[PDB]
Amino acid sequence: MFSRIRLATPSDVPFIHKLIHQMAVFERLTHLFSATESGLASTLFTSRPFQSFTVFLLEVSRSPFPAPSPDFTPFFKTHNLDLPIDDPESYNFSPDMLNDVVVAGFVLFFPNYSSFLSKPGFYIEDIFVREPYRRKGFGSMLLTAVAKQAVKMGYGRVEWVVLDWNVNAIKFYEQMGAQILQEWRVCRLTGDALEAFD
Amino acid sequence: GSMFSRIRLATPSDVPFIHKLIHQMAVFERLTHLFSATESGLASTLFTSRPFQSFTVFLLEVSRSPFPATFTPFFKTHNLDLPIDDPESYNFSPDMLNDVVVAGFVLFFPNYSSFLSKPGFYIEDIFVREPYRRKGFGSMLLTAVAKQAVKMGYGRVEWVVLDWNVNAIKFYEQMGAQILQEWRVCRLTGDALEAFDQVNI
Repeated sequence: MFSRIRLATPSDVPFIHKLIHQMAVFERLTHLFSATESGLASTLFTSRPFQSFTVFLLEVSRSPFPAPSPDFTPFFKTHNLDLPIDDPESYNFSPDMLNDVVVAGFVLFFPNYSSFLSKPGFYIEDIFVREPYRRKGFGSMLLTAVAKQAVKMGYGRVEWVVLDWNVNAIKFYEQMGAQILQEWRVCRLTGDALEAFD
Repeated sequence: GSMFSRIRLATPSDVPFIHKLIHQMAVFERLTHLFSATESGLASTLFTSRPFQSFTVFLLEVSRSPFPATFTPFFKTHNLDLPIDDPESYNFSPDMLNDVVVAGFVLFFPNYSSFLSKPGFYIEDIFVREPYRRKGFGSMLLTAVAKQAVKMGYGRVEWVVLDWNVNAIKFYEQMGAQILQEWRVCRLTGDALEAFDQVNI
């Protein structure tokens, strides 16, 4: 199985929306899933890669790949597996049924900033791999792509959050040399509280 | 004789003042050993997008004379009559023709949820120089970001707080912020980040 990581464009909006759908189902967040295709598409038309909302898509194919910003070329990795992958929804994630290319995952990230370094960084909002393609290295590949891109661009940090009880995730992040800056707490002003500011 | 104040967008000419403000913040926080910010770094990173599309700075400025109309909220400041002891005012004056002094800043940028239709803002820093504190300026800076979010149809404003800073937590709760207690910040930096460049993808 061949794999490639590439920047999403507006034509990828349906796949990204379906990936977020699956993610919301898995994470039990469907009640707050209000993002729309047209909202996503607007953002993808509006956003300069790496300077705003950015998506990398992971695609897989049984045949090799051909090989949207000055600062990027696609990442690649071949795999091996004569295990059948049962993916009956593959058609819903395929930009090309002639060549059997299937979207298997994504990462959504955007720039943050270290005032102390005067350097941008990246914050990873989400990494999602569809269930049939898990435990094959793809999620790690998506994280790697963001890290590599940061280094390429001279960015200072890559950050994200973890659930304080998710010991498996914590250990994984620590193993790759991430630090858990465990005293900070996220604060959020939304809804009527936010609207009160006028 | 009241002090007048305004909040305005930083432009490239403000780079020296932003540098000095971050430096003072590092001094106040006793983290000067971690400060390696440069003017050229600020200049080349802060102004690559239009305001509000990426990194955005609002500056707080004060004057003993009024500001002509050209992001200052509803002007709810106090202690404006008090003498200012500001020996560094010369270092924070954008124009020696006038008596305008830069007194603080907020640095923020868009964030995004996968699930929710609207973007938000994340606030990286709010700092008011010591001589100008307890006049409402810091609250005004936070207010300016919140009102900008409402104006642009953004759904949330976020930041972090230290878990032991009960006074700050109570202040945020008083304005209706929630503390999302389950999350921990993870950070890949330095050699651990650089190590990823060796991965052949």
